[PDB]
Amino acid sequence: SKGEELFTGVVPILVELDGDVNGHKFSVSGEGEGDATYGKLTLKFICTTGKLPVPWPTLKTTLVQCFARYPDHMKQHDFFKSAMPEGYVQERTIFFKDDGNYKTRAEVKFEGDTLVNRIELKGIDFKEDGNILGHKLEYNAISGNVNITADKQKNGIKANFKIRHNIEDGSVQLADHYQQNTPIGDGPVLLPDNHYLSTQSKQSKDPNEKRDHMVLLEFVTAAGITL
Repeated sequence: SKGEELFTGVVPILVELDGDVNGHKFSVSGEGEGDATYGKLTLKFICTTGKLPVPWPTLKTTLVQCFARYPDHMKQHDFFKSAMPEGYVQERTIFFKDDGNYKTRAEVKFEGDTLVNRIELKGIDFKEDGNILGHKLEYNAISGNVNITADKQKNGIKANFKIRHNIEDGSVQLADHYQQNTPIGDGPVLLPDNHYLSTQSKQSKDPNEKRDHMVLLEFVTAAGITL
């Protein structure tokens, strides 16, 4: 709400992720820009440790919902920006049906003029030749609706949603997401009415980038409440 003032132009973004999936340890950095007025994210991500051991599409939801476009008429429901600049902690559990799970903790906050997403990710219980560790995705455009509810006792939000990844054998891999966000600071925040974020992206490669990487263009828009 005064936090929303921090987002009125184009903001630089830095992402840092440390991962361990089934003992396969990796790091990912990301840099780019967000333009919340348009719900627009443009980022490039690099694996800084070598080859990425999981598919990039399974990291996309982990790798800054403060850049959503909230319609004017829904501005009282933007928790994410209201927590800024001190920020929020985002935690998720991602269950890959018939396979392992990711558990994540991200701190999302300003460091000067840069919005930082600092993430820890732990994967356990994966099959070594399942769809994730065996890189069997027909990694495809990922879109869908993030269903948000208020969580009063934690002064934050919860959210849930499903991602369906298409697999080379014609099957789909379900990834069921459960999310909680809690402010880092003590200021009041906006506790929203039930709504969703409509999210879509497109993934590409930088033809000159030798390191394992993902370029991402994403649009995020709050919806569900009419007027």
